Formats: sequence, structure tokens, C-alpha cells
Amino acid sequence: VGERCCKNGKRGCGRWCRDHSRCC
Repeated sequence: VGERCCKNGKRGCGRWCRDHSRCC
């Protein structure tokens, strides 16, 4: 999972993206 981060950029930044998304 993690697509929600790149799809939101700064809106996706958060511990979730930090651990589930290499995009923030």
C-alpha cells in the first residue's frame, strides 16, 4: 500500500506514508 501518498504528495505525507510509501 502507499499509492494514497504519491497521489496526494504533501497531502499523503504522514507516518502511514513514511512507513507504507517511499514518496514523502
